[PDB]
Amino acid sequence: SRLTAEDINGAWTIMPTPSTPDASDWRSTATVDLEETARIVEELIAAGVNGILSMGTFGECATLTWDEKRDYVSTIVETIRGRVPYFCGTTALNTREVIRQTRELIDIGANGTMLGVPMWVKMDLPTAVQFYRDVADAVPEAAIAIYANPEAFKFDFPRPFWAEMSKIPQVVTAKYLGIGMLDLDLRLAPNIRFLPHEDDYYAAARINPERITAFWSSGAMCGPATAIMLRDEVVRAKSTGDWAKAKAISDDMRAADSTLFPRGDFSEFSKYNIGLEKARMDAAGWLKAGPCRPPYNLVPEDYLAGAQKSGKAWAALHAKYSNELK
Amino acid sequence: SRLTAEDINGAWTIMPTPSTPDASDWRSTATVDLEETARIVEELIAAGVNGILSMGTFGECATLTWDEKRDYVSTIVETIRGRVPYFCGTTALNTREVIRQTRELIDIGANGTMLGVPMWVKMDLPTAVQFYRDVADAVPEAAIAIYANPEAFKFDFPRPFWAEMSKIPQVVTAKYLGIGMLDLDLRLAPNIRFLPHEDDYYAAARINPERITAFWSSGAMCGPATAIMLRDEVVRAKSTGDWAKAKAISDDMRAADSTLFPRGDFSEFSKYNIGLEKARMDAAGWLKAGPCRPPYNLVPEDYLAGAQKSGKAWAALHAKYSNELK
Amino acid sequence: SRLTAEDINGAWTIMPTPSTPDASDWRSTATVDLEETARIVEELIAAGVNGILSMGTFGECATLTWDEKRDYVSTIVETIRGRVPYFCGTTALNTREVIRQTRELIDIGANGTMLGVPMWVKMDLPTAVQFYRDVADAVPEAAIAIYANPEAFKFDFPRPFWAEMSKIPQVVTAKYLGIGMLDLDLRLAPNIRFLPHEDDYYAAARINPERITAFWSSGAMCGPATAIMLRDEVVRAKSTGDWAKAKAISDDMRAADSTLFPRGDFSEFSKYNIGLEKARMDAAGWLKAGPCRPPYNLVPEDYLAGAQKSGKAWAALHAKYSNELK
Amino acid sequence: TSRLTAEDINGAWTIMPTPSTPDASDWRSTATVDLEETARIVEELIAAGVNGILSMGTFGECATLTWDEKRDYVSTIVETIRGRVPYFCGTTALNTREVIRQTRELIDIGANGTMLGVPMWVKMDLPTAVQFYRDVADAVPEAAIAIYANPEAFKFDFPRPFWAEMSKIPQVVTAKYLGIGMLDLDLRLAPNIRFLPHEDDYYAAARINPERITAFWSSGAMCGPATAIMLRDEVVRAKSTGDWAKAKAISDDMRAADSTLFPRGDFSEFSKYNIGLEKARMDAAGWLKAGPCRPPYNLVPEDYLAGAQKSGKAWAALHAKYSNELK
Ligand SMILES: *[C@@H](C[C@@H](O)c1ccccc1O)C(=O)O
Ligand SMILES: *[C@@H](C[C@@H](O)c1ccccc1O)C(=O)O
Ligand SMILES: *[C@@H](C[C@@H](O)c1ccccc1O)C(=O)O
Ligand SMILES: *[C@@H](C[C@@H](O)c1ccccc1O)C(=O)O
Ligand SMILES: O=Cc1ccccc1O
Ligand SMILES: O=Cc1ccccc1O
Ligand SMILES: O=Cc1ccccc1O
Ligand SMILES: O=Cc1ccccc1O
Repeated sequence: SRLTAEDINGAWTIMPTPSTPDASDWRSTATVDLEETARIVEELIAAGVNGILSMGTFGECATLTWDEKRDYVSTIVETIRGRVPYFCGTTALNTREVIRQTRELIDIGANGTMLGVPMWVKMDLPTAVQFYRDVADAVPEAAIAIYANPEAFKFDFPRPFWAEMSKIPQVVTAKYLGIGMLDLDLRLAPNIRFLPHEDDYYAAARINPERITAFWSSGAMCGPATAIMLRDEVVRAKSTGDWAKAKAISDDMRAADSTLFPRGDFSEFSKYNIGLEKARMDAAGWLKAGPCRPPYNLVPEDYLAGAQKSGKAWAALHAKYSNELK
Repeated sequence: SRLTAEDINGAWTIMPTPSTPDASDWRSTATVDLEETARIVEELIAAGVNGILSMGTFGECATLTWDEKRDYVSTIVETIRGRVPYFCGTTALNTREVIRQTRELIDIGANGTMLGVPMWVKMDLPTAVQFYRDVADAVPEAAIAIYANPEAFKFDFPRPFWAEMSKIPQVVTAKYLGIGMLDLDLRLAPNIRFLPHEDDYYAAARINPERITAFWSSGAMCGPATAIMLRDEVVRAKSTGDWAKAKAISDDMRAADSTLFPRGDFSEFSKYNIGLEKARMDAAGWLKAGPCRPPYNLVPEDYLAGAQKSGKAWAALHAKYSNELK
Repeated sequence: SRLTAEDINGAWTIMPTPSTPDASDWRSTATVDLEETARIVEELIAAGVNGILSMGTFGECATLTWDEKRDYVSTIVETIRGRVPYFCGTTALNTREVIRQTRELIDIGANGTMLGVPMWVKMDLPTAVQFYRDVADAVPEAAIAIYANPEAFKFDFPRPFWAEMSKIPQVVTAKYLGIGMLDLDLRLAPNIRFLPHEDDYYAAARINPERITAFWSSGAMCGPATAIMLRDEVVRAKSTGDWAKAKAISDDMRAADSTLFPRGDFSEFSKYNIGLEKARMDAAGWLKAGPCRPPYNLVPEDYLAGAQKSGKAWAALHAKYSNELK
Repeated sequence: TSRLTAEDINGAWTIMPTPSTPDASDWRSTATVDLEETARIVEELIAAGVNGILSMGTFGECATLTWDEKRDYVSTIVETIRGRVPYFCGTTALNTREVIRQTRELIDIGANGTMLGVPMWVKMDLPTAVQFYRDVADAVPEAAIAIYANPEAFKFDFPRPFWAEMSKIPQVVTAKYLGIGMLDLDLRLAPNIRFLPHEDDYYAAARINPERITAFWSSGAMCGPATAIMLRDEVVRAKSTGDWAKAKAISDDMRAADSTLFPRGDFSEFSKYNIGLEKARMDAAGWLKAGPCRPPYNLVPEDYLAGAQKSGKAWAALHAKYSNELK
């Protein structure tokens, strides 16, 4: 009954935490738009998404209050009613707090936690390994998705880390970034379903068609048809050997993303991860992500425009692929 | 009335948060040794310290539970009974949590908060400036000490930031690191008492003897007589023009610190800031800092040994200077 | 007539610059073992290598004198006698010096230059683009291989740079590092043959089997049979669709490389790239790389041991795959 | 002339550019050094009372000059100075043998020393860097050495233990030093070296250690040297009287003049455009003609150039003000 790596296939969409209009103000106390939360979930299920992730960086795990988090997760779990797997996010400044939060949110009904590492003090390899072992020991029923983001969490999630995570049965998946070492990490970590970012799924699926069956998406929050079409066409390509349509969709996605990162730079992107993702979603018009909670509520205008252009581009793909789905 | 920069003078000692023997275990609750806490406070006051700071990096602001912090601050306040100023620490992942914590700990009776910036997402200049404005607006009774540590908080606390902080009345001081730009920062920020690290106090006090009248010390947790002697001798040097004795103390301090940083690297020290400072204090034998709360409870044995040697060296200074004091 | 991208296929092996016994001494003036140079070239040709690169970082382009370089290239050119393509390396501190060297080495009979960028001052995108345009304009008959090493050259060779290089006809190939963005770079640069590192060839050829027909090898300097076997088996996998044997070879290569990098870290490897590669080659016993020219003649002993072990592992692969080719 | 000592290095040490002809950005050009402007600059600096001349670091285009250009430039400087003030050439190169070759030649022409960074294609570690400088000093025992301690250019960060090692090499008499955060300690570790802070840090550094910190390096002097001369003179008087206010005010003026030089206030971004920004500043100040940048470093974003030009104008304004205070 605890999720397994084998159960993780297809399109895994990361949803934001919708905010109320006053959410940028430090005086506000209940800034989660719970009805927009429910609406997003039902829409994602209806689109055919395989699983839902949440409460990473752009999902504002860092900036929600604890009451906000419990209300958000409660609404998601009530809406899903067990139809698709759901991961909350419980990254925090220390092990004991992560355990506390993970227990409560799993109890409310999440299947797992998408989890980075404590980042006030930069972790080394043995520290990070111990940290995930501790969480899995404390909350054995929780599945774990490693949130392998070095910009946010400082630690760089190196090859030997993956070898160690593959020994922890609760660690079933990873929100993975660049795929330069995917070939080796798959070999080191046979028990983990590695999720590339949607734009890299095409390449990664070609490297290892047996293992690479799933990906994570934030572009889906601008309209999920694109990600659904990618998933479907890659399944087809694996069967027929004809990768041309999968390549065409993947190239479209890359172009849609081409203006997102300020000056092409993930490090500059990472300073504005929240505002840029939420602005992109706002601009696409598929969902209302809303204002960013403090302190990350200021984004330079030219960067915002890049994100908004990207949101329009993904909306255009959603309309194109909605028709191709029929 | 709220502490002013003018009132910040002399030796400001940063105390750890003493641990019980089980504190490394994620299963433990109530890991603060509150009696050792009280005993340290009384010893610091008896030594003649001007002010007490706490709950920075090595003070485990990151890894204490909220109940632990409340108990710790309560014990400190009851012990001090208003005789020296006291800063708690309330750095957290977002502005609302910082505000919440700061209000409570000030209400218990701390005079101010030693505060870095939220660090899951790296802050830019306008974000950092607005964050400190927000806290000051929200808790106008709290004095603020800027905890200007780029390794921990990613933000690098640049020149223009200091100019902005000088416009916020609550910002009375800074826990400052390298003094390469202290001359300019002093000009940009006339209203802030900049605290160099104890080892840099000699140089900084010669640069600007009118403004640089105070320093921060962790070495005092290995025996405060060194820091007290430095303070007293600098006051004398500023009056006589004879800096020989102040220089010799300051040079002893740098030597005592020479084995602390792994391979002389601040970045490598920063990965083990908690464990190395605590291990040094344990080794010096002036107080019992105790085990590190999870996750930061693993330190390479070579690095520990440098820390221990530094601890013994500072204990030797304390012995030497205790005799010169009386 | 100048090489084209279409003409670049199979195993492209990077040769060191063999040194005399006294080569680590600044007093020495003629440190290239020209007979070992000739021997290595004929052995690489006999093994069936497709082309030869030289005079990158471990090839000691930085530390050879000009007379040494000319003598080295003269010996290579006269040994090859037009049988396989050959690239010299002409990276230098400024455009004029690069041009002067490129003209003379091409005149002697190299087909092209493996070229990084001037690195005293870190280059930006338009500066780097102009640099390569200037070299191609000055020496129109030289093929260029982009040496895309950010550690050495500071510049990071971003996506827009590849789009620009594809417009320069002389730019036919790239010595490329991590393949995270290879899918996109191939799309942005249709006219370049991108050479992944031998360990990444498997994944890269699976990503794009039409475009990725070639790779670069330094492991071949420990015995080229492994690289020739990889090449041949990838050709067969592309035709049959059965990748298992190519995968086995590739996995073997990565295991042989697993001790090369100090602490698994490319940046720490990059500080000792010369001494580590040359020590690895010396240990494998296929060729005599010899001492490193000053200043890069000092390598920590444990790092050396890692490289020697890698050399032994690669030698063992060469003996294994020698038999499978016979 | 016996080799320079640290004790002989005092006052304002000005770093000169390598003046360029109008066609100097074109890779096709040879002889891009304006040798008459070179001579003129030297005589103007001597007339202003500078204590020593440095050259051929980063903005001095050590990386982008040809060898023939360097020889002509150094020959012109040496015949112009005619022994009146000490002079350092620059011989940083990609390897030890090339450094040695260039250093022997330029010393032989008549420079007193070399301002020397480390080979930077491969990032050096501590023992590698120490042996490099030992090798140069062994090879060219009559050259004084100025350590050019620039981590951005040279990758190596010139750590504390390195300075303890350099202090054992008699040839190493000075350092072009950057931020002063560890100056107090470096002085203690390296008793035999005259550390030169940047002109803007001289005030602070001289107050930290007035016995040891008697000299600084200046690129601002290339915009009009009166400011550097006045700073020098006023710090000498401050050390004697204990009244630092006038020295403080000049220093504060200098920092203000520098406030727009670094793109976004960032040393690392300035470092990408070190040549073009320094040379543009000097061109804007109008005291000398630095001229175009040799390839490849001939492209600078417009916004950044503008900050450099504003800085040049501000330093020209300081020169005019302090020229009047000098009488
Ligand atoms: C995960 C998503 C970010 O880490 C990220 C990474 C790469 C491209 C775009 C985005 O948003 C998260 O924010 O939880
Ligand atoms: C402050 C002290 C550290 O940030 C620090 C910095 C430099 C040397 C030693 C120490 O501990 C804190 O941990 O609160
Ligand atoms: C090219 C090869 C190096 O840049 C390098 C990169 C990665 C792994 C191993 C090696 O040698 C050269 O040194 O010319
Ligand atoms: C030395 C001067 C540069 O490295 C530098 C550093 C800081 C401010 C300004 C300048 O020019 C040189 O370029 O030779
Ligand atoms: O570098 C950032 C990044 C983000 C998502 C996927 C691949 C990447 O390289
Ligand atoms: O570089 C680290 C550092 C830490 C505390 C004080 C001064 C310093 O330079
Ligand atoms: O990024 C460094 C690197 C080095 C060798 C091979 C592949 C790589 O990604
Ligand atoms: O960090 C850059 C820098 C440049 C010149 C002088 C002092 C400095 O800190």
